[PDB]
Amino acid sequence: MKRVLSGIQPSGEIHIGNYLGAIKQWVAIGEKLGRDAFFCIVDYHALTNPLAYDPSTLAQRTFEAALVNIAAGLDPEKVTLFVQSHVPEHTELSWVFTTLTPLGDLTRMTQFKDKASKQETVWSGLLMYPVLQAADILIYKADTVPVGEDQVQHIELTREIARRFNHLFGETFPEPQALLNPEAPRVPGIDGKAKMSKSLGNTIGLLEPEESIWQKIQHLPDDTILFTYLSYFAPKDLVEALKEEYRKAGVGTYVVKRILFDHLMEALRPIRERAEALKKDPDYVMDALLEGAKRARAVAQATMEEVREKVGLLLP
Amino acid sequence: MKRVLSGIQPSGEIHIGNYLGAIKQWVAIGEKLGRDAFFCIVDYHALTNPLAYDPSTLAQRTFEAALVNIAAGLDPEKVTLFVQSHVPEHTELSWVFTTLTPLGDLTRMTQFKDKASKQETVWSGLLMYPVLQAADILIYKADTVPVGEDQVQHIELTREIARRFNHLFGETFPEPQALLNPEAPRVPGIDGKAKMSKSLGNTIGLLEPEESIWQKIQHLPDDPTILFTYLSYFAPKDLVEALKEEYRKAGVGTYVVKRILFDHLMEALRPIRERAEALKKDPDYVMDALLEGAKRARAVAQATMEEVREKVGLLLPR
Repeated sequence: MKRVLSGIQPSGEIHIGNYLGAIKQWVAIGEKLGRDAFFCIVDYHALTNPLAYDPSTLAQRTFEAALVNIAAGLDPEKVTLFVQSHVPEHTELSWVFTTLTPLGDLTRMTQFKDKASKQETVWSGLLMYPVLQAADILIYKADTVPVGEDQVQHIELTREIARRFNHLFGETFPEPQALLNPEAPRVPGIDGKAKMSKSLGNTIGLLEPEESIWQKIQHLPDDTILFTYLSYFAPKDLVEALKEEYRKAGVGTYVVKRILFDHLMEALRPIRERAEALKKDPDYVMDALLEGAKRARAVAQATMEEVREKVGLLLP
Repeated sequence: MKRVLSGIQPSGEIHIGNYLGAIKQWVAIGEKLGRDAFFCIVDYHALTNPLAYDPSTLAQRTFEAALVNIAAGLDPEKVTLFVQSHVPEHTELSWVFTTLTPLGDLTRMTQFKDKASKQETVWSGLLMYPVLQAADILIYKADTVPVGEDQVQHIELTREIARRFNHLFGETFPEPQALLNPEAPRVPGIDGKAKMSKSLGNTIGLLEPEESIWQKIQHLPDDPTILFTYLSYFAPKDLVEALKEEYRKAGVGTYVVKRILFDHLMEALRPIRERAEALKKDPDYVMDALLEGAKRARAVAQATMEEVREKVGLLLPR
C-alpha cells in the first residue's frame, strides 16, 4: 500500500468492538504510511436517510466523531484526518462516475436490496451512495481501503469504475484493494445474542460512564463471554490461571468480573483522559480537521484537474 | 420572472429551426432580464453517453456552442453566459438533491424510460441526469426555465425537490416554472417530413456553406410546399402573398421561388455569419465572455451552497 483511505462514520458512539478491531488497524496504518493514511469522516452519508437523520445535530456528531477517534489513537500530527464535505471536489468526480456506472450494478448491491426492502420510500441516496464512495476513494488515488467483511462490495464497484474510466479516457486510477482484519477479534455483544454494534444494544462504549460499564459486566450471560472479554484486556498468564480455577471454589464469577472491569477501565484510561483533554481544547480538533482538509484538498484538486482534462471538458 | 436559466447543448450546429424558435426567445429574455438571464452550456450532458460522445472533441464543441450562439444573438455585453462545468458547486448541491429524490420518480421520467426500453446500456447517468438539471436550476435560484413542450417533466421534478427542501430545512429555493414558446414556428426538415432536427440530418445550418444551403433549396420537395413555408419565415408578407397567388396560376415557377427564398435566406443569416467570422478571428472575446459569465454565476452559486451546507446541518470548516 502507498495511499490508504479509511472511512469513519459521523458518530461519537464508539465501542470496544471498533477499538479492538478496526481502530488498531487504522493506527497501524498510520504508523506505516504517514500523512498518506487518509481518514475521512463521511458526514454526507448521514443524508441518505432524508427524514430519519437530524440536521440539528449532524455538526456535533461529525465533530464528536473526530474527537473520539483522535482520543482513541488517530494522531492528527501523524495522519490525515478530515471531514468528507470539507473537500467538495469529490461530489464533482461523483457525477463523472455516475455516468460510467450501469444501473444494474447499483440495484443488485446487497446493501441496497436489503435497505430498499425495509422502506416505504426508496430514496435515491440509498442507490447512489456506493458511487459517492467510489469517488471518495479514487479522488485521493487510494490503492488500499480497510473495510469489514460485509462492505467489500463497494470496493469491487470502485475497481470496475476505475477500469471503465482508464479504458475510456486513459490510465488515471489504480484498482483499490480491500484491506481486511482477520487477525482482529470478532467482539460479541454484552449478550451472546450477536456481535457488538451500535444498531443493537450490544455495546460497551469507550467513554461510557463507569457505573454503566459495571452494570453491563455483571448482567453478562453464561455458557463463555466473560472470559472472551477478559482475554482482550488482561495478560494471558492471569487469564489461563483464572479459567483453570473457574471450575471450583477457588474463583467464582463475581471475582473474575471485577478483574475484568479493572483491566478494561485501565485499557480505556489513556483514551478517556485524551477525550477530556480534547473536550477542554475544542480548537485542537477543529485545527486538525482544517489542516487535514488542506492536505486532502490539494490532492483532490490535482486529481480533479486531471479528470476534467481527460474527459475533455473545456478549460477556462 | 426575475432570473432565467436556459440550457444550451454543447454543439456548434445551430439550424434555422433552433434559430426561428428558441434563440429568438432567448434573445428576448436577455433584453428583458439583462444579467439575470443566465445561459448555461451544459457540457456535463455530453457525458451521459460515455461510449458514444468523443472526449477529444468536447472542449472544441463546447467553445463553438458559445461562439455560434453568440453569433446568433446571445450578447455577452448584456447577459450571463457560462459553461456548466466551470461552476462545480452544483454537483455538490446535486448530491443533496439526490438524497431527497424518490427513486420511483426518476425511473418513471419519460426520457429515462424510453431509453431504458432499448437494448442499450442503461447508465446511472441517464437516470440521475434530471437531478443534475434540478441542482443547476436551483443553485442559481432561477425561477424560469425555457423548455420545449416535451421537457416539462424535469421542471416539475425540480419544483417537487424545492418544496421538499424548503419544508425540511427552511424556505430556500423558488419553485421554477417552465416557459414554453407557442408563438415559435415548428420548422420542417429539408426532406419535408418530420420537423427539422439536428439528428435527422434534415437541416439548414446558420453557418452552413452557401453552396450547400443552395443545393438543399434546389432539392426541396414539391408534390404534383415546405418551399413556401421557408419563404414565409424569411421574406415579407406582401411579396410572399403575391408569389403564392401566382404559384397557383402557374405564372411563376419553382425555380424563381427558390432563388427568392435563397436570397432572402442568405440575407437573414448575413449578420449571424459576419459575427461568427469576427468571433472566429477573435476567440479571446468568447473565452472572456465565458470567464466573466462564470465569475458572476459562481458568486451566486457559492452563496447558495453556503446557505445549503448550513441548513442541512453540516459541520462547517471553521
